[PDB]
Parts: sequence; structure tokens; C-alpha cells
Amino acid sequence: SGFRKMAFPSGKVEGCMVQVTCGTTTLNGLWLDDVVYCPRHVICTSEDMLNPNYEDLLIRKSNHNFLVQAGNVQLRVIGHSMQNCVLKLKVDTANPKTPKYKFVRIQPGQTFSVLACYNGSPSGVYQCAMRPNFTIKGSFLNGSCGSVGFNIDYDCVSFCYMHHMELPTGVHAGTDLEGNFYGPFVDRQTAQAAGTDTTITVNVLAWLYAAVINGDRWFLNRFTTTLNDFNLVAMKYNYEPLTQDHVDILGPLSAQTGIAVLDMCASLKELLQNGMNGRTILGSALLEDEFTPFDVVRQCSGVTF
Amino acid sequence: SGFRKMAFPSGKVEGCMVQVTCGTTTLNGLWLDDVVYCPRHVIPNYEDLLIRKSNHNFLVQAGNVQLRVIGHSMQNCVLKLKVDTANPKTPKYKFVRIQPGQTFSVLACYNGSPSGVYQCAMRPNFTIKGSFLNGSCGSVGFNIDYDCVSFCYMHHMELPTGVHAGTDLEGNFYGPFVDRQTAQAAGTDTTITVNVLAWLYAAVINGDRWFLNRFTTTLNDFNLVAMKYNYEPLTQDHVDILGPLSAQTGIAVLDMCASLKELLQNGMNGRTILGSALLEDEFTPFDVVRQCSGVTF
Ligand SMILES: CN(C)c1ccc2c(NC(=O)Cc3cccc(Cl)c3)cncc2c1
Ligand SMILES: [Cl-]
Repeated sequence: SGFRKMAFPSGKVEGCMVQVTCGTTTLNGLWLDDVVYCPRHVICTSEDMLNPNYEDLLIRKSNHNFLVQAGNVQLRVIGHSMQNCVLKLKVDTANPKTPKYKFVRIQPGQTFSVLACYNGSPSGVYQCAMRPNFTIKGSFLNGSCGSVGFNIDYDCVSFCYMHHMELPTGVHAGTDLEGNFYGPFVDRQTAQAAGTDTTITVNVLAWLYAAVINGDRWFLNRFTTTLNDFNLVAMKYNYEPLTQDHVDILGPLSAQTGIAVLDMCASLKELLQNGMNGRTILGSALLEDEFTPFDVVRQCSGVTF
Repeated sequence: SGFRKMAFPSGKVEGCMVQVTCGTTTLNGLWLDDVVYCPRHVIPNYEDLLIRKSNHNFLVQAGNVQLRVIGHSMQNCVLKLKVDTANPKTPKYKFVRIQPGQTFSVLACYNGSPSGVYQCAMRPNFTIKGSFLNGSCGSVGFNIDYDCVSFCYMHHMELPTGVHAGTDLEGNFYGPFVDRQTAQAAGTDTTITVNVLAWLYAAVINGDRWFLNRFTTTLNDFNLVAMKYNYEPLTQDHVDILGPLSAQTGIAVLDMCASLKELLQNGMNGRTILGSALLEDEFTPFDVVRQCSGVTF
């Protein structure tokens, strides 16, 4: 019993965190095998940031300009290349602690663990979701650039995010491990704003199913709804449209609890209309959208209470 | 910017998790040097049950490797299994007992294999609101003190209400609990006042000032209000501990107490503080200072 926001054990990722220095800038890098991955803006000055020509700035750099530190040891850079917004520094030593890994690009609504680092030293781990507006609501200070987001499903570490910058609203933007940003963002100081955010409907529904599994049924009602009628209501509360894929994905949870997906949608519609009324669902006074259907089946039991 | 429930990096602890089997029971153990620590319930008159056991009855697994048990003893509710091999991944550690309100990270394990990490607080009623299934027994709670891992909790059981009970690493339970199947209930819980105040200071640091007012209160008047809302009494130590946060934001502790007093009587009024519609008590003053400064491990 019990439901918590849980992160993946950060051990396999901690053994990869290094400190990357180029001139005055210092941020984090991910040392996998003989390559260190870090944001390409490490080559930039604060002045360069408005309209930087990265290809022009990188052609001016030599391997000895990049100082890489792995613990108390200095790694020797023997090559460098750029892949989209990530800088790949070839090093002379392969990481002996390199885990089994994959570079994966995630879709909005997907969750992951963030190992926040400063000076190549991990300071904390937290769980978070890729928002529909492609931003992440993280907890980052200056020096955290290069911190990575991952999932450790089964035994392989799937790197899905690398931190790059904080937007004016306090939310964060970054790339997959191939250097492609999530969202319409650029690694530039130009006026960039996060688009209006929405609630991940499929995740709130999964979390309502987890509440039913933990014995909380107070929000359930005798109504059902059409998918179209639920989306018309949900749109007005700034909720993401629920698609037929989302419904299919909630199938296992529907079967386990005995509550049809469109039956749970009717409970959600009612919760949106009435509010919590002094009550909580899984110790929360708000509808939680940072647990995917997969997370709920992973954390929750099989014998419903 | 941003405020999250953050756990310490679990790496130093993961290298210690082992699987302990005795008969049909299987739970987790903590392998530090040549000793494996686990709940004694893996084997009631515990001394009578333990005198009947031999070293080869305890099967200990560290990854794919089997560890050879060469001795066994009991310290309170923890079973200490002496093993032939010293853990090469043993970190610098201390066994510490924590006080209610203090927070820690939990590395939840099943079959000696870590599955997740989360942050939580020791409640005033000595229970922890964790996330555990069957097989999680022996999972440990810890903090990282610079470079030294401070083991403070070991999971033993789930109470009928869904909350959890356990011991420090010396086998002394937190709270009036015992390690057996009997009618045990968690006492009425209270809100950790010093932690809510620290979290209100973290909200001010993140630009959330709507709850601030021009008013102040006496410590005595605030505690009369705290007693009425099931809040733990705020002591002069708590006030002194909130000193650095008071200085950084420019809001006196008893000024922030009059903000909490108004939030207790009137509520949030459709508003949220740090994305929360409830007053959060699982961040200590030090946790707030650590997350708003960038201390690394
Ligand atoms: C201390 N504060 C205000 C900061 C400062 C900086 C933060 C940060 N880094 C940057 O933004 C660096 C940068 C600036 C301009 C363009 C790009 Cl692509 C990158 C990351 N995460 C959080 C932060 C928080
Ligand atoms: Cl995905």
C-alpha cells in the first residue's frame, strides 16, 4: 500500500557524471564509453548567446580548450564534434562504470527521473514529466546544465533528456541525447516563452485508477460518457484531449479495477465540476498528472484493495 | 527556479542491497563490510527461534553471487549476519537515529534489487507515509552527510491504515510498535510546523508572496492556534533554526507564523503555494536551504 512520486535509483547514472569546462563556463557532461555528451552552449560566452554561430565557434576550438573532470581525475579530450545541440567530446579513457544504455526520445506526458548535478557532482534525484508544452517543471539552479533525465526500466538506462536552459517563467527546456530540443525552443537568449500548459488527462485517469487500487472510491459516480463529450468538457478545464490510444492504454487498469475508461472519465468530469470538497485523493488536494499508466502498474499492486 | 521533493542520490546505498532468505521468507538486507543487517522477522520468542538456526539456513545473494554466512547474532529487532566477504562497495557510513519531523531518502527494494527512490519524513506519530508492497522489508532510509551515508531507518511492516513502521539500524523501532502480527494502530498525526514554515520560506524564495501579510504574532499566540489545528508546537529552537531563511527573505519567523495562522483559519481560497493546494510539511529548514543553494554529493 501507499502511493508516492518515485524516482529510479540514480546509481547507474551517478557513475557517468563529469564536469566540463570551456573557458569561464562550467557545466555537466555525461561520460558513456569514450564519449562525453554536454550542451553545446558550453563553448559560448554570455554575449555570444543572443545569436551564436556554433559551427563558427566550434571550428575555433581545440581539444585542449575542453577540460573534463571525472572525480579527482582529469580526462584527456582527443576529438570533438557537434550533433544538433549536443557537443560530443571524444575522451582517451572509456568509463569503466558505463551502464547498459539507450538514447530514447520521449513524447509529452511521459515521465522520467532527473539527477540534478553541479560541477559534475550529483546533488539530488527527482521524478518529473515532459509537459504537453514540451517544458519540464524542474528544480534547477545555475550550473545544472548537462543534468540528465532517464528511466531505468528493467536493467538498461534510457537517457531521454539533457538540461539546457531555464525559461522566463521558471520552467526548463532541453534536448534528447541526440541534441534535438523538445519543443519550439532554441539554445539562444532570444525571447522564448513556453506555450500555455495543459493537464495530461491520461495520467490523471491512471492516478484515479491507482486511487481505486488503494481503496479510495469516493469520487466514482454512476455515469458514463462518450469520448467526444468528455473531450468537450476537458478542453474547457485546459485538459489534453484523450485519444483512442489513451483509452486502449488504460485497458489493463480498467480490467483490474472493473471500472471502464469512459466510466472513469465521467468521475473525472464530476471532479472537474465540483472540486475535491475538503477531500483528498492519495493524500493530494489536486488532480495529479505526473504518473503515467505504466508508472501506476509498476508501483501499485495487482490485488485491488 | 523550481521546487521538488528531492531524494539524495541512491548510488552509495544501491551497492549495499542484498537478498536474504530464511525458509520461505525473502526480504532485503544491508551489506556493510562483512555484516548483513536485516529485520529479525525473516526467521514469537526470537532468541528461541534464532538458537535453532544454523548459518547455512540463511541464503544471502549479492547480485548473481551467493555470500557465505559464517555467524549470526541479534541486536534488538535487527538480525546481523556475519558473511565471509566484505562488501568492496561499502561506503563511508554511520548509524544514526532520527527525530520526528526529520526527512530522509528511501531506497525501496524487492529481492535485494532496488526499484525506486523517494523522499519522506518521519511523522510525529513515528510512522512514515511510504510506498511499499510485500517483499520491501529491509529497505533502508538514509541521508548523505557530505560524503558519509547516514543510515537512519529500516522497513519492517505496514500498519492497517497503509502507513509504515520500522527501526533505526540498531534495531530500535520508531514509535510504540512491535515486530509481530497484533492489533497495532498509528496514533493521531500532527503537522510538522517548522517544516511548513520552511516550505513557506521556499515559496517566497521562488516568488510566491500572496500569503504574506503585514502582521506578526507572539510565539505563545501562534501555538494556541497550532494546538487547535493539529499542528506540532513551535519551539524557540525551531525559530532559531529558521533564522537563516528569515534573514535571506527579510520575513521574521513570527511574521511568517501570522501568515500560517491566516492560512489555517481561511484556507488557500482557490490558490496554490508551489503548485500545492495543501500546506506541505515534508521539507525541513535544511532541505530548503540545500535545494535553494545547490549542495552536491
Ligand atoms: C539562478 N537561476 C536564475 C538560473 C540560472 C540559469 C539556469 C540554467 N541555465 C541557463 O539558463 C543557461 C543558459 C542561458 C541562456 C541560454 C541558454 Cl540555452 C542557456 C538552467 N537551469 C536553471 C537555471 C537557473
Ligand atoms: Cl514516450
